[PDB]
Amino acid sequence: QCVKLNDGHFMPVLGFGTYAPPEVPRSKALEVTKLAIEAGFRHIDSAHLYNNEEQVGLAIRSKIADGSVKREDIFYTSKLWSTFHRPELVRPALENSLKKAQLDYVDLYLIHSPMSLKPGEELSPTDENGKVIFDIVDLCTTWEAMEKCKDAGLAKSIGVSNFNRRQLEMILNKPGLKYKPVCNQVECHPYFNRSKLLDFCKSKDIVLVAYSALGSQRDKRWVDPNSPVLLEDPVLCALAKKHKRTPALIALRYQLQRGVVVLAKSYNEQRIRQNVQVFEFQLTAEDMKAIDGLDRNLHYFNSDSFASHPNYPYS
Ligand SMILES: NC(=O)c1ccc[n+]([C@@H]2O[C@H](COP(=O)([O-])OP(=O)(O)OC[C@H]3O[C@@H](n4cnc5c(N)ncnc54)[C@H](OP(=O)(O)O)[C@@H]3O)[C@@H](O)[C@H]2O)c1
Repeated sequence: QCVKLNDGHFMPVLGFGTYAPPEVPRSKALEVTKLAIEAGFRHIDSAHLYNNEEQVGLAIRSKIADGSVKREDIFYTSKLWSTFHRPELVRPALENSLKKAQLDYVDLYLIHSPMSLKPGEELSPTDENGKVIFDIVDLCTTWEAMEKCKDAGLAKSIGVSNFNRRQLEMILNKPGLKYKPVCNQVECHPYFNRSKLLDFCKSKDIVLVAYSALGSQRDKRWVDPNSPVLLEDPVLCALAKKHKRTPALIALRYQLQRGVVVLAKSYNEQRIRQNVQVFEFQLTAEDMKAIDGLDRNLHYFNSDSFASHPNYPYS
């Protein structure tokens, strides 16, 4: 149950989300990534930002060792963090990811974000007044360094995340482009369905990958607590009753039937195993139109530090 990418590799259409807030002990990511594999997730999504690549890497290593899977059965994504956009920092960033995970290669490596930040050992570099220090980088050059990581076999596929159409076009129109981004991983759910972006992405044979597909984790520090709760949506709850499923499964299935590859995070065994049931049922053309009408341009993520960034994608 894969999609063929534009470089000929295959990505599983259902992916496991590994991010958990810092208050959750790091042992949890190891433990739940094993459960995710046990349930049948094969695509696993992490990043340098998440401070869990060692644990996720270990879960994978463990499931290979006990004979459940082979390395080739797992699709593992990491991401280049915005402090490492300068071309000379790209390969070392990857190699560090790979060393932490104890993998020889990632299946996919992404530019996490078009919003470049000051290089250093901060994830969040801030100045004397506590303001985030942006950097200015020509992402066409970051991308060239991404291309070299593919050629070096360190990343089987390369793509982007949190890019808008104009940012995508910059890469696509780049002179002497060797590799198109296979995908653009973006916030995508019935309250922000990204239909226009999706259609553009389809027209360039770029896969849209949905994150916060279940309405985000509603982390107080980035998400307005007054924002509507996606899984409480009446239309989604009603379709959950119709189909004898859950509103999560409605949200995930939605994405699969519109040709979006969809991530789902859960650190609960029960919901991890529930989420693979997305494959067991089908929404009707009308159910899909019902969900289409829920769009409200609601992005769960906010930092008005990041709205001022010249590369802020929602411009
Ligand atoms: N590229 C990017 O910038 C970016 C940004 C954000 C996220 N991501 C990736 O996308 C993944 C998913 O996004 P997300 O972290 O925003 O979370 P999400 O997939 O939208 O899930 C949000 C919440 O839904 C709950 N949930 C999961 N399955 C459920 C079910 N069957 N029924 C009811 N509730 C359920 C989970 O809680 P429990 O854990 O309690 O089950 C989870 O905290 C991330 O972990 C990360 O890998 C990427």
